[PDB]
Amino acid sequence: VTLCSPTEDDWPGMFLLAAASFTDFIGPESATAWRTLVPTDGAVVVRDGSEVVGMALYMDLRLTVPGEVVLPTAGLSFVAVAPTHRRRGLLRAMCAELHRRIADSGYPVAALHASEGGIYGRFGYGPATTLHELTVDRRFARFHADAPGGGLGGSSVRLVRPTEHRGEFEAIYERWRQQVPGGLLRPQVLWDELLAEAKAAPGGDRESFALLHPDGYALYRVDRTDLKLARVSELRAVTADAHCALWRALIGLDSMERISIITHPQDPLPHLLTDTRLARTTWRQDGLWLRIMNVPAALEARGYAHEVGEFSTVLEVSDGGRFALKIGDGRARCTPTDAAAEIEMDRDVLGSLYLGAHRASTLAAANRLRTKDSQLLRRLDAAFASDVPVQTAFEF
Amino acid sequence: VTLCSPTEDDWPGMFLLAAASFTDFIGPESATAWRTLVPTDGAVVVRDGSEVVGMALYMDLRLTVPGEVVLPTAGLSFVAVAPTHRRRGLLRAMCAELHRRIADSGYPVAALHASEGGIYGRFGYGPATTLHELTVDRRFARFHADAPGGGLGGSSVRLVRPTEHRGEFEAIYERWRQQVPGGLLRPQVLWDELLAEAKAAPGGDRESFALLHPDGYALYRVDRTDLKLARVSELRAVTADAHCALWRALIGLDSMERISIITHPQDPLPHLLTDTRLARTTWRQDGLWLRIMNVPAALEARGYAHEVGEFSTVLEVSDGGRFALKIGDGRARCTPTDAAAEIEMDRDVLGSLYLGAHRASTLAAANRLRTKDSQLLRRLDAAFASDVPVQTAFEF
Amino acid sequence: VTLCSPTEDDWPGMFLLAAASFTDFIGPESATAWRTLVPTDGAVVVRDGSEVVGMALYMDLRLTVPGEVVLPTAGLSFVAVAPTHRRRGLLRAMCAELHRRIADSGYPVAALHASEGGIYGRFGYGPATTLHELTVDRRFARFHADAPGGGLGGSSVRLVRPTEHRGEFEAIYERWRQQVPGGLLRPQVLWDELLAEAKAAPGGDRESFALLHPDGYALYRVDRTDLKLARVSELRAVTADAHCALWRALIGLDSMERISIITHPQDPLPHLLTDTRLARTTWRQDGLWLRIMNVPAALEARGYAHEVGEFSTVLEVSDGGRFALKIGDGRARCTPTDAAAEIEMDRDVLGSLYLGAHRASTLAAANRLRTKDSQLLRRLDAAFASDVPVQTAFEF
Amino acid sequence: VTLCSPTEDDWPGMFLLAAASFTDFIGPESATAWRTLVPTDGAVVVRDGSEVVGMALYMDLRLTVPGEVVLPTAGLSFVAVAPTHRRRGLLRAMCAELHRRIADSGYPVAALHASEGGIYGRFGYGPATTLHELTVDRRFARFHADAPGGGLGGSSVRLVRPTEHRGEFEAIYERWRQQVPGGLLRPQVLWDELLAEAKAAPGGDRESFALLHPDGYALYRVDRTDLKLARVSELRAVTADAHCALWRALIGLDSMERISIITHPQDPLPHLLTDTRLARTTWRQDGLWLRIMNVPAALEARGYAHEVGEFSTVLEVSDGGRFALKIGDGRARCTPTDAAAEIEMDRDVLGSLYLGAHRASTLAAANRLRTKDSQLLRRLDAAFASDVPVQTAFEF
Ligand SMILES: CC(C)(COP(=O)(O)OP(=O)(O)OC[C@H]1O[C@@H](n2cnc3c(N)ncnc32)[C@H](O)[C@@H]1OP(=O)(O)O)[C@@H](O)C(=O)NCCC(=O)NCCS
Ligand SMILES: CC(C)(COP(=O)(O)OP(=O)(O)OC[C@H]1O[C@@H](n2cnc3c(N)ncnc32)[C@H](O)[C@@H]1OP(=O)(O)O)[C@@H](O)C(=O)NCCC(=O)NCCS
Ligand SMILES: CC(C)(COP(=O)(O)OP(=O)(O)OC[C@H]1O[C@@H](n2cnc3c(N)ncnc32)[C@H](O)[C@@H]1OP(=O)(O)O)[C@@H](O)C(=O)NCCC(=O)NCCS
Ligand SMILES: CC(C)(COP(=O)(O)OP(=O)(O)OC[C@H]1O[C@@H](n2cnc3c(N)ncnc32)[C@H](O)[C@@H]1OP(=O)(O)O)[C@@H](O)C(=O)NCCC(=O)NCCS
Ligand SMILES: Cc1ccc(C(=O)C[n+]2ccn3cccc3c2-c2ccc(F)cc2)cc1
Ligand SMILES: Cc1ccc(C(=O)C[n+]2ccn3cccc3c2-c2ccc(F)cc2)cc1
Ligand SMILES: Cc1ccc(C(=O)C[n+]2ccn3cccc3c2-c2ccc(F)cc2)cc1
Ligand SMILES: Cc1ccc(C(=O)C[n+]2ccn3cccc3c2-c2ccc(F)cc2)cc1
Ligand SMILES: [Cl-]
Ligand SMILES: [Cl-]
Ligand SMILES: [Cl-]
Ligand SMILES: [Cl-]
Repeated sequence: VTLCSPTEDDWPGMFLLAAASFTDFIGPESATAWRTLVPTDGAVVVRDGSEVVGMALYMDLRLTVPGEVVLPTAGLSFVAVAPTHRRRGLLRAMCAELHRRIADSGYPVAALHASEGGIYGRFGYGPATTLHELTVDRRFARFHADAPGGGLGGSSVRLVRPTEHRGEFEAIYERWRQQVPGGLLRPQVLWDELLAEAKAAPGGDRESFALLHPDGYALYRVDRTDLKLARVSELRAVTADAHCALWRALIGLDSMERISIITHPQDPLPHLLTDTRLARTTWRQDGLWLRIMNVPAALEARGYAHEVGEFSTVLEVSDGGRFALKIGDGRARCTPTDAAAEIEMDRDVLGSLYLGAHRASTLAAANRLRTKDSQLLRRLDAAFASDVPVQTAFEF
Repeated sequence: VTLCSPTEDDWPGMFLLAAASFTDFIGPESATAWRTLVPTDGAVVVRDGSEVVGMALYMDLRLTVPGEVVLPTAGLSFVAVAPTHRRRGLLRAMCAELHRRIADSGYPVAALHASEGGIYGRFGYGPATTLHELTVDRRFARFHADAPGGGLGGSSVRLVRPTEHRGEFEAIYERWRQQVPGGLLRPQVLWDELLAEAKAAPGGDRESFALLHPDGYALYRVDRTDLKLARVSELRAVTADAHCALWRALIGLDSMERISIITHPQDPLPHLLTDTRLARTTWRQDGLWLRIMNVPAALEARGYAHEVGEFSTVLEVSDGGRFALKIGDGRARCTPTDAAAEIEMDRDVLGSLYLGAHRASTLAAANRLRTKDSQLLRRLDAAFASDVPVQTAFEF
Repeated sequence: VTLCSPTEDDWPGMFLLAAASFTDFIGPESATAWRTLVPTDGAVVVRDGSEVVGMALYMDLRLTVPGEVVLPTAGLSFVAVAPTHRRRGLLRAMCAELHRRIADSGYPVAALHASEGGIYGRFGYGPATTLHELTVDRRFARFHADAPGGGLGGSSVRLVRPTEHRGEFEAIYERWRQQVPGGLLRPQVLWDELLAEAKAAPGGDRESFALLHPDGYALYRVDRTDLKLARVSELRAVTADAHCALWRALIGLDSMERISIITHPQDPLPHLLTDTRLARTTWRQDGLWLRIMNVPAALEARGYAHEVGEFSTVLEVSDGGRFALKIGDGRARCTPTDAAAEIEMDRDVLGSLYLGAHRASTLAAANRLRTKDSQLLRRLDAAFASDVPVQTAFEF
Repeated sequence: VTLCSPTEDDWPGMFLLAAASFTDFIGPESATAWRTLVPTDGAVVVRDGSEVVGMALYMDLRLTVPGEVVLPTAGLSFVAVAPTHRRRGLLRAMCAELHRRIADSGYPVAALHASEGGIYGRFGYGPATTLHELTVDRRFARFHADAPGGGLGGSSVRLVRPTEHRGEFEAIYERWRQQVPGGLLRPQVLWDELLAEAKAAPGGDRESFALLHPDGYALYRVDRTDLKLARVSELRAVTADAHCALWRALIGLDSMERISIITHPQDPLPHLLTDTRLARTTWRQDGLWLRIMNVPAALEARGYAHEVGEFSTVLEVSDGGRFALKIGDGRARCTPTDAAAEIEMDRDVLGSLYLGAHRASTLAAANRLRTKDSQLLRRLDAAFASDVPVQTAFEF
């Protein structure tokens, strides 16, 4: 049982492992496309000797954090241990090697999407975005008098074929991702992949359509088994007008009973309607998970809320150093110190705070971060909060 | 069709209407208990002439708002229009008369629980607390190393019969309600009612048990049809230790597969476990709705976040006046003015902001509050936020 | 945390624990009836100091084993640990004390019904009877030409009220239990309890009826929610004629679509019909679990199959001694020895073999009993098998 | 309405009938492969005159029976009567002609799989193997300390593509089928067919994977609609080590909640786990049905249990002769006699006894075999039992 970077000859074994480990497996053609995001030395495999019985890798991503700052980010993915080699320390060994390479390469953060919520905390990852499914019974849906885009004229939204307006989607998404915490750059190959999924498949998913506004788009399709359900796979809007107009069009799908979307907890949709309850929350789950690789680089790179007044504290991360943390004027300074700690937390907890999705007060109530000063808790809550609500870009 | 305060002779007709209008109807014995909370002139009825075809009333309540301030509150309830007299203006007439009496009596706010989410906005009520159902599959539940109350000794929690520890529940609840926004005083008659429901009913609900800690309690029962589901009807905890200890005991119910509770969005339970996902959000809905009766009294009575620096603005409520609003040092001053408005919103929107459950930014994104200054939005968001998370006390 | 025999004052605390631990809890009236089967010193409780946080007990039973031999048997029941005191060693301590008392009192075996199948193996109990649910769609059911009781005359079976024929049921059951491995003596109090359950309950179970034959009876009722399903709670027959006649009557319930029964794997019912498939096995589970307390007394008391020729071996029970085992003429001799073992197994495995429900070959294939001689396996299989098929009497 | 052997021109009509009669119909390409197992004169068709309105055939198979003896066996299949020609005596005529040809060709037994359980008894077929579906919730599955293949080193099992290891599967299966009662030789064309089904189908079944051990294999795939269910289509193991190791690998499929398999009643899997209940029996049904064509050849060819001592009896088969049956030293002699019968049974009953899956005692209790000597029943039970448990090879 050796651990090393795969050669070209290892990839068929890796795809075999992948097909057996991941039900949503993408097939070799698209796997080869995603592979273009894996840097040299971004992958590890474990061979039995010999066949491949373990693999893991990371992709080079760009993540937006509060203050519209974009960070290089290592996106862990394609992680798998053969069913024949469980409980043998392979995951711990693969993760440790990848984390070493990630740290040494200069990434301040790593990130992933969790197949199960209980595997990742122990490797320093905390859930940092929250996914909310809303299902709207559109038969009862009426817009509020206050809602935009219901004056007296033409509509700004068009129903179009996705593949014919790639450039407009790209441009809209690029603007979105640069101003929203959780935003990710979507490279060319992933647009290739996205638009390929837009076509109908024999005995599979149905054709996808798009609603296009100058400042937003929605991609959707009818559910394959429930023909009265439309699933919005992606809705991206830069203005409130674009967001309302797109939802006016979606609610105008008179063949459907229900419209569903995976969105975020601060989606304004429910307040667009006269009956807020019509937008039922049918599902709630963690989205992006974050491991802060370098505490001072990550804390200093992020912008903070201007409303809170300047304050200073000392933060210990359990096996990640102790720092003097000074926050004021929306910026932070984070320097080494051996002074007594005022706040302690494990490294994963810091990831959960980092994009503003969880409150320090709430984590304190679970004793996941310790302090003997509630004024400091209030200050951290306020400082780490995000003006623009945190969202989840796309799964990887 | 006349409108007036009911006499003693009207109550049987009112109970008839109630039995036909409300499936969860409580029967005459308990209705007579709840009636002790209705002040003189707190009820209206509409007679056909003659029988009672419409009714509405309010109860005298005490509501805790941020800053641990307790306000007299008119709790609307028992509202019903006969199926034979729909679409005849009865509700609008009954609500207008009750609101007049409520305003003239000196209540700064009114409140209610909504049978449907689309009836109430037009009468000035906005949803102000959010209910979250969590369902935990307790077979996989493991507590985090960091979680309190897992040292090495005895347990502080006891399993007891509710009716034998009334005084300890009362005292714990009283402490809870005074420090939590959304807290309501629970008078003696409602404790009588609560403990009566704790007994098993033939072909109805099962016996209720309690878990009692010096600083908290949980009341629960096995679901009547799903015998592997325990439903926590009420969990009230004053310290984080009490909250964790109670959940350790609940997860020790080894006969059950699932534990469910109606709680709030900031419940720390998910962070107590090693796998946060095990606490599934199975339901989400509006709780308490608020109508601000007197804007300056309500805005001045509430405490505000100290973290935000002093600022001044002008707020127009659509048919509720225009005010110079100055907020600093956690307090607000709110005085009449005819200066140009910087923020406009309908009255229900203000209720939704009032206990800190919804962000002004989010309501702005739906154009439910208008302003041309995003710095002001950030300031309102921060000022109106609640240090202690907002919760829902009990249904009325 | 002390461990001792309960006093009269402890029983209310015990019933409180029971009501919270067991959903099928029987109420204090019937609990007091079952208590008459608990000998002096047959119960233990664990107090916190003080309230009762753990309990366990055994009942004095009489179990029939192959060869129609009746053994004194300690039937463990009413075992519970408070949810507040889990993972504290209470069960292990209560079980050890009860087992000591059981052994010292002279019981050769103990027995129980398992709330969960994974708790009991480690205390020396193995599953020894198998429960099979059959559901017959009686609309298609036709009896084979060969089946008894379809000649040309009157019927021998009568439809009767259970409470009016107690004596005939008692006598039939007594004959049954003495000739069937797994049979248990049913004392007077348990007949009192059984016939009380036969009456309808408001918002509960429906009235029970009986089909009575001189050599058998069936007790049944319509399912409370599925009104096309009749549930046979108990069918006891001494002759094949009685068994067939009772099933002819059950299939004549023309209001029902389905008849279901919890029976055993060798129930001949499927072979009574022209279409064997109509008797669907809808459920399968372990019934009685056995812990052999005294290996030589238990092995010597049981009868063995005459068909296998005399043989001798050496059996080690993992922490239960090593014995020279000689079997011939349907009897066994089992004496101490230090000669090398030919067969090893844990104590629970021996319980699983003891009533003939599991084959030694099958347990060997799972390596739950070790030997390096397959001829010996064949010999054990044959010797331990039961002429009369093993059945499960009643739950306790 | 004539009955005769089909010509080449009849086969399209036969495939038309097949497509309309069998939902699981295999298509013409694979039907032509299975056709290579049909001997000359192994098929009959009924023409209306003219189109084909009835068909039936048999295939040349090799069946293993207790004592590891392999018998030529006529496997009935592809039997169908047009919906337009029901209740016209076609089946009875086709079966009688095929049975004549089968008998005259020298087959001692015929066999089939039943589309419905009530059609076949009257033509002399009795169910002779039992299929058991086990569904394991693998999230709770833990192996017993006693279970093999959990030492401290590498794994002997590999995850592989089925099509790349055909030869190893063939060799393992060949060993299996020769030592297990119910085993069938699988010719080349059926391996061609099996491996073709291993590939994914568009809007059909998913890709199949294999777990390969030197002495066993498992073939499995994720269920097409329930993506948390893995279905083991075939598991074949020659040693207990191979069987345990394969199940260790299957339970290591961490993406799945449940693993299911169609197996036999003596599968040791449940005893491999600490909680035997985790292996739920979700389905139970008859497998292979047998018609004994020649009673003395079949009874003399089979091996019998050595443990029972020599005995002699007289057996009448209802329309199949009367024989002096002498059994001793694991062999039987079966000769003609006119002496009085001690045991009578229909021919189908004998098929049900023949592979040891049903006990003579059980069939006697249903009066499906008559005798006035219970000692003889015990002797038959013991003699006809199979050392190696009876299994079902593959459907045909
Ligand atoms: C990798 C895998 C299938 C199991 O791997 P493994 O080689 O058996 O794990 P290792 O022995 O290397 O060590 C993993 C540690 O986490 C624990 N662990 C691993 N998988 C687990 C699971 N599914 N549930 C709970 N705990 C788990 C182990 O107990 C071990 O810690 P411990 O020895 O201190 O108890 C499993 O963890 C899995 O489901 N995938 C993990 C996914 C992941 O981490 N990242 C990918 C998301 S893109
Ligand atoms: C009261 C009731 C059953 C219907 O009453 P009604 O006498 O028909 O209503 P009125 O004619 O007095 O006027 C009510 C106004 O709200 C609207 N409205 C009333 N009930 C409605 C409902 N269930 N859904 C949508 N709109 C409704 C009416 O259209 C009317 O406004 P409009 O005439 O401008 O359109 C109904 O509103 C109901 O479900 N209960 C209301 C509950 C409530 O408001 N408070 C109690 C919670 S404790
Ligand atoms: C008794 C009870 C609720 C838990 O008791 P407890 O006091 O936490 O158990 P203890 O700490 O005394 O020790 C029990 C041992 O079995 C294990 N165990 C106990 N309950 C278990 C369960 N529900 N599942 C799996 N393992 C369990 C423990 O891990 C411990 O062994 P370990 O420390 O070596 O791992 C639980 O076992 C239960 O469900 N009832 C047991 C029923 C029984 O044994 N007999 C009654 C049938 S009538
Ligand atoms: C063949 C078929 C569809 C009906 O055939 P048919 O020509 O109507 O039957 P016949 O008239 O030739 O005679 C069949 C006898 O069995 C009975 N029978 C036939 N199909 C039956 C069914 N589905 N259910 C119950 N009884 C049936 C008939 O009543 C008749 O006996 P009877 O006249 O003494 O009552 C039907 O039996 C069927 O489902 N397939 C039979 C499958 C089979 O036997 N072997 C193939 C398994 S690979
Ligand atoms: C080399 C390579 C790298 C990644 C991939 C991908 O296909 C990643 N990817 C993308 C989008 N997705 C949506 C749902 C699931 C995914 C997967 C994925 C796959 C495996 C994981 F562990 C986590 C995520 C394929 C090949
Ligand atoms: C005079 C009088 C006043 C109120 C009542 C009550 O029973 C109020 N109450 C209390 C608790 N609840 C829980 C669920 C539903 C309730 C009801 C209730 C009843 C009617 C409503 F329109 C709204 C709420 C009964 C009588
Ligand atoms: C003192 C006393 C002793 C036993 C009991 C009984 O009621 C036992 N009993 C009987 C029949 N049953 C059918 C289903 C469940 C039962 C229970 C039972 C109760 C608890 C157990 F742990 C196991 C079984 C009640 C009181
Ligand atoms: C000439 C010819 C002979 C047989 C066949 C086959 O396809 C047999 N066969 C094989 C496997 N199977 C699994 C499920 C159902 C089957 C069928 C089958 C088909 C018809 C039956 F009456 C019984 C079985 C096809 C053509
Ligand atoms: Cl970005
Ligand atoms: Cl209050
Ligand atoms: Cl007995
Ligand atoms: Cl064979």
